[PDB]
Amino acid sequence: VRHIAIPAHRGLITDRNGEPLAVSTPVTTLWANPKELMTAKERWPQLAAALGQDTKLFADRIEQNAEREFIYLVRGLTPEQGEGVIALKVPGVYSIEEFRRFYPAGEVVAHAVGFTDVDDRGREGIELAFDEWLAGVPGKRQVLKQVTKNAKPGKTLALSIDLRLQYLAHRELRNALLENGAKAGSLVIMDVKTGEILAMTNQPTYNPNNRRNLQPAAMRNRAMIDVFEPGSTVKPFSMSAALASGRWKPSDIVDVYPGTLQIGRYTIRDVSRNSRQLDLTGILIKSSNVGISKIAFDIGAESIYSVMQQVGLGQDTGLGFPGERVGNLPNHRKWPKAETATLAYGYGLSVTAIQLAHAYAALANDGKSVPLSMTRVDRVPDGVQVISPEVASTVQGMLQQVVEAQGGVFRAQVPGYHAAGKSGTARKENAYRSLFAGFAPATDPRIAMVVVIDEPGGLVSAPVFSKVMAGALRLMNVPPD
Repeated sequence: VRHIAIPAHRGLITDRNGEPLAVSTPVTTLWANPKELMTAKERWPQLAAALGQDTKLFADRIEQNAEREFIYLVRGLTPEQGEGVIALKVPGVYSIEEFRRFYPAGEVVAHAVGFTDVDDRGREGIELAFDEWLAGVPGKRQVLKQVTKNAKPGKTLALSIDLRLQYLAHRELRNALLENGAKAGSLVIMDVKTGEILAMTNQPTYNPNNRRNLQPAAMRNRAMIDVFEPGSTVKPFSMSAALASGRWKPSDIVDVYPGTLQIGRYTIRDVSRNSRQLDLTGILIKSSNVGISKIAFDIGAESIYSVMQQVGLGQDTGLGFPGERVGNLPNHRKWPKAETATLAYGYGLSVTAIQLAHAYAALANDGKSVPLSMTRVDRVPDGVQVISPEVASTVQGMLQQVVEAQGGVFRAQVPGYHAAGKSGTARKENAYRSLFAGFAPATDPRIAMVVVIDEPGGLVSAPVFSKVMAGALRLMNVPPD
């Protein structure tokens, strides 16, 4: 008396609307006891041909494994072509009825969903992260040579992803990469109220249904793994600290002439050096490093560091995904002028696109952080007031200006709505990405979005934000403001 395991039916993964994303398909896997196959050697050429395997290679295998009384032959034939071997009716041949995964949306949602190994086990994305929920429990059968235990099936998992926004994201980031001859990219879309990831796309992608001759670059979940210095896209957090210090208001002026600022041996340089007096909105529109450095010297790094930590920058996302990088929000006891400045204009830390989008979500959600979710959120968690509604509101208005105002990013305007956001030029020898981070509608935000384009500056990312946001808001029947 022995025991064979009854494979469990892996739980169905859907998008937030119940569109199937990963499905357990019936297949049949064929084993054999050589000892018994040794008695029908005249059948081998027919068996081999019907397993695709070559005649002499096939007979080599069985002959050497003659001593053994178990080996697989082939895993994962269709049940229909699989019966075609049992239709040969050959002694020594018995069949296991297995499942394997189909991914109906294929490459569109490859990274978010991931895929299973040969054993039907999670290897990437959600498939790994929710392996235990999805796998269920093998059953157990006594083989003589009854059923000890029923197999319990994995449970259905409804992702936060909206496949319509995913299709849109995937298409538009694809277009943009070829339009800009760029190597790679990420686009994250978040529900600012619920912390739901509505879309996550990386280029290059792959077909999880056909992982033959798969490049490791294609498999990289960039949105969750690539870390970079966010540059100007974290200046709104530096400004949130400035406006919470009690020492700054939006109409305050900073003199950024002559576009450089000596701090001892170090020289802070602005990307454009055609300014003297700028208001706090101007500092953002111009992305003046001198502007934001001077404010930071006045309020202290501690206050900036604290806002940045509270919106999740360089923090664990709690998403439990396989390769997730955390980045680095570095701390000091004493913040010298150099480190204070570089933190404030966003070279003093490294983050993932998902972290940036989460931070933008907090700001867009009138300053309330909500934990990230890759699963459909039915009951919104309370989440944390990390920036005051009033400050959040002011910084929203300032970022709407960055998009609208003359001098501003006109290519990020969303036809129909008022959008808010900030471009930046990231640094991963010095690899450079174009970033755009923002939300809409500006006056009543619903959606936060980050666009990353590797080696296409940040006017590159902006038009993508434009077209993807327009679509996402319409698909969500958000009323034009």
